Amino acid sequence: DTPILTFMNKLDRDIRDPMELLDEVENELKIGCAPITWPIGCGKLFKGVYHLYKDETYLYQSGKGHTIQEVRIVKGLNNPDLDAAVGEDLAQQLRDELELVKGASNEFDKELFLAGEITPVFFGTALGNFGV
RNA sequence: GUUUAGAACGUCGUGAGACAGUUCGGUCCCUAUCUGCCGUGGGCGCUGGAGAACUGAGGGGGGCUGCUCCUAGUACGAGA
Ligand SMILES: Nc1nc2c(ncn2[C@@H]2O[C@H](COP(=O)(O)OP(=O)(O)CP(=O)(O)O)[C@@H](O)[C@H]2O)c(=O)[nH]1
Ligand SMILES: [Mg+2]
Ligand SMILES: [Mg+2]
Ligand SMILES: [Mg+2]
Ligand SMILES: [Mg+2]
Ligand SMILES: [Mg+2]
Ligand SMILES: [Mg+2]
Ligand SMILES: [Mg+2]
Ligand SMILES: [Mg+2]
Ligand SMILES: [Mg+2]
Ligand SMILES: [Mg+2]
Ligand SMILES: [Mg+2]
Repeated sequence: DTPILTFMNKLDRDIRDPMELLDEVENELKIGCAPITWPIGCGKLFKGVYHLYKDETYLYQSGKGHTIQEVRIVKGLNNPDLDAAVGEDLAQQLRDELELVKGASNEFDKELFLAGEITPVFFGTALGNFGV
């Protein structure tokens, strides 16, 4: 019963719709999950990640995966600067995706983590040096 | 290179000589009349004469392409 905290690697290339991916994890291999970061669209249009507990959002520039890049933050969910920085292409999907996952999934508590019933995730991309 | 006159080899003929056999040497002229083409002028015309600036029927010129980087090690692919 060691603790475990997954990390959805290889987010640059077209992924399965992440929500069923989370459900497939927390039911096929019974561990139960609770995300910490949610990605703003995937593939050719993966733009940034939205932290859930820092309540901000980051941005990702491709082809920089050989040095630590500087973070650009658009802090605040409903801040219209985001909808002008990602676009209603994905923001309007982000809002209801969050409000569909927060209600229907679990939250994070360290003590339950240190027994193996809740594992937080962290989305990101290894070649993009982004989620690490 | 072939295709004259000199000379030697192999082969053929008694011989002069001969061989799409080989080998060394060996005189290549022309001031452009007409058509054609490239440039550049004189005459007359265009409806009184002269100095400039245009329009544009038409015609010609030009049109080649390699490596590198971003998108991206993405789509595709079990991987390479
Ligand atoms: N775009 C992208 N590709 C990735 C990323 N991480 C891994 N890959 C893919 O996987 C390759 C590297 O695989 P690697 O992480 O070394 O695998 P491994 O687990 O060591 C292989 P083994 O199971 O034998 O130990 C890359 O060349 C690429 O094709 C990532 O963050 N982004
Ligand atoms: Mg001759
Ligand atoms: Mg002779
Ligand atoms: Mg001589
Ligand atoms: Mg003469
Ligand atoms: Mg004639
Ligand atoms: Mg002539
Ligand atoms: Mg002429
Ligand atoms: Mg002239
Ligand atoms: Mg004239
Ligand atoms: Mg014309
Ligand atoms: Mg022409």
